[PDB]
Amino acid sequence: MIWEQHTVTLHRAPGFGFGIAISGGRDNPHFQSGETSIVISDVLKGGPAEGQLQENDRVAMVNGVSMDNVEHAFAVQQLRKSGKNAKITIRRKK
Repeated sequence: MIWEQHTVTLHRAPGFGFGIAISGGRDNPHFQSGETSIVISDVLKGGPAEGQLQENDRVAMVNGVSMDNVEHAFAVQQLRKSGKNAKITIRRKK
């Protein structure tokens, strides 16, 4: 089995944010298995991330900051604090 890794720079659209929601984290595992990966849980239809990220995608980094085994509030924190641009590294189970 194989994962696929690439980076995207999401361009903020005021009123819409970066157009993604995330679940997962040290304290809020998305997975039955107990895996703590921060997970792309939704992409706003036609939003800043449409056609670039997908649901159940896994987040490794946000703005050069590793999302390895972090608390959920910490990942959100990194998105919120971005500028006009949020660089996001992902891993896809495809």
